[PDB]
Amino acid sequence: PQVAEFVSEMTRDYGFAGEQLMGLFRDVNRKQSILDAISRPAERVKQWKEYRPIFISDARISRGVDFWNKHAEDLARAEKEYGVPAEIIVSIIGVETFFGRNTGSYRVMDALSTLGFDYPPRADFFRKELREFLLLAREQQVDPLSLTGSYAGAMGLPQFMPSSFRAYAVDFDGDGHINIWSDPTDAIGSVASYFKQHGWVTGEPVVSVAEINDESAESAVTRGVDPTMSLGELRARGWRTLRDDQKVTAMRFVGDKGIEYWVGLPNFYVITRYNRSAMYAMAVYQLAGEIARARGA
Ligand SMILES: [Ca+2]
Repeated sequence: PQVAEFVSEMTRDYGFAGEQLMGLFRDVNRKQSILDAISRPAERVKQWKEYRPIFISDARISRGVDFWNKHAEDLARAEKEYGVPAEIIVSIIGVETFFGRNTGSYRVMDALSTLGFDYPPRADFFRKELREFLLLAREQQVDPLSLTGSYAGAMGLPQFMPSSFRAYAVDFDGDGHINIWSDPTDAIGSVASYFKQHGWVTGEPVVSVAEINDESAESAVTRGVDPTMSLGELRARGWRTLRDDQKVTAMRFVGDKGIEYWVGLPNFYVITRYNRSAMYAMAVYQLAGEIARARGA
């Protein structure tokens, strides 16, 4: 019914053959397990002390260094062309999929159709991503049922949503295909492109350890990841850490040895564009640091 509607829209607006599409959707399955996963209540709070070691592990650093050893030239080329550190690219791929170990259990078509048609709270968002998916599959001339992703439709080594693939992904080995699923070279350039296009500033720092004077300084801790003040204003609130005329966020983490205070600079905010969590972005940054250290970068 609404499927027929979506199909009419793809036919009228996007130039798709109605019959070809209906044949496609006959093969698509509704997955109850996806509706359950997206439905889940909030998980128990993890302190930084619990969250960090999920990502900063012997195995994850080892596999990251291995990934870099294997893709060293591609990584140097992406750093040069996009002005984003190699270690940040490697870290994103390590955090998202463990360098291609865990790239999602579903056909993208099943996930996006299940959510687009059968999950009211976010049906519009996923219906849009379904349309973007159909467009990218046509552009790349690949069978739409051949591509995998997470239960929420995120695809390949870097877990790009379909809309991000179309906006930001690149053919980084010049073969005329964009394959972020099994071509690490395209994945590497695609992550670098995403970061440059979300405002990464080449050569600027990302975070700084801080200490505070007084309990009153805790009032400046940022709610969420959007900055509300300059670093100079944050220093006036009693934080000690950099240029003062930049917008920063202020973090208070419960770490392995006690409370840690951190200042997030604009490049930190760029990382949170990938996933809007201060802990996520700190794990990406700290994992990048450890991998770069092991590489001698
Ligand atoms: Ca390619």
